[PDB]
Amino acid sequence: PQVADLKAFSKHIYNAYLKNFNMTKKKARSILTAPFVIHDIETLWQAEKGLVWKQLVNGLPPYKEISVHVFYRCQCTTVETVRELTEFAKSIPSFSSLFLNDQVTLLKYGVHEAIFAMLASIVNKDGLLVANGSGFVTREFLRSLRKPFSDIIEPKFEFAVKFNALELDDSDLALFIAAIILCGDRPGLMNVPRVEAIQDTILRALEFHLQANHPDAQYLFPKLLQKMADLRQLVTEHAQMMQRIKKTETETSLHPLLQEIYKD
Ligand SMILES: Cc1cc(SCc2sc(-c3ccc(C(F)(F)F)cc3)nc2C)ccc1OCC(=O)O
Ligand SMILES: CCCCCCCO[C@@H]1O[C@H](CO)[C@@H](O)[C@H](O)[C@H]1O
Ligand SMILES: CCCCCCCO[C@@H]1O[C@H](CO)[C@@H](O)[C@H](O)[C@H]1O
Repeated sequence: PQVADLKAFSKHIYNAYLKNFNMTKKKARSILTAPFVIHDIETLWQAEKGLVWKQLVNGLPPYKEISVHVFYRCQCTTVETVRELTEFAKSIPSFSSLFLNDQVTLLKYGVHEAIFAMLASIVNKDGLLVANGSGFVTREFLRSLRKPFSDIIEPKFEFAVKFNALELDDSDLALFIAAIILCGDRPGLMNVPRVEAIQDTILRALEFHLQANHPDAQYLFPKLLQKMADLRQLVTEHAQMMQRIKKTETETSLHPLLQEIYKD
């Protein structure tokens, strides 16, 4: 029953993944191998005028400085990805079967881990794609921002480069992300056994998918479990840096949805 049942299960989640995420790793890698390079104030200014963003510039807070503007651009991209992760989750029948409060709990504590995991898809050692792959913001430019804003993004690059060395494709990622969302460990969950059961099914689907898709990649599955653990620490460290900013930079605002996610 299992292997055939789980291949169908995997196929469905892969389809949900393709349906709800505009930028695939496949699409991203092709571009990363002709986007407009953002590497300083002038080119970002030109990008804001030239490129097509999902969130219009006039919708963002009034311009103060480059570091804070980038910080707001990060929030915009995050909120957009959270929107897609929500529809991705809702496109998974077992997820949508959960009570709505549990759905919210899983998304609340899950999306940032998933975002940092998916972030690698549009990242190389030199920078990351923005504006639907129309732009490419350099890693050095992001390093050049003033404290505390420069230190937030660099750890995500470090994780991504190691993560991309595993060479997962979109079919692997769909299951990997699904396993991050449907996680029985989240605080305040109502029906833990049910979520743990779904999570187990996804992980069994993944281990079989990896054997079929990556037959010669030894220890690939336990390595990915470790990355799931690593992502929890990355998010923990991220939340601390975000907290530092709210305290020290009282002038800067936080998007209301993100306020709710960080409410604790
Ligand atoms: C401050 C912060 C940094 C990250 S790191 C990963 C990144 S970096 C980036 C980016 C986009 C656009 C630009 C450009 F285009 F403005 F340069 C630069 C950077 N979007 C993402 C997703 C994630 C989340 C963050 O805050 C929101 C939150 O915690 O919910
Ligand atoms: C099934 C629809 C009706 C659900 C009604 C119960 C809602 O409970 C609330 O769920 C939230 C997590 O989503 C928690 O943050 C709140 O603390 C909790 O009180
Ligand atoms: C839209 C999907 C992602 C939403 C993530 C934001 C979750 O916020 C939480 O919503 C719960 C019910 O409103 C509240 O009980 C919690 O206190 C709050 O922290």
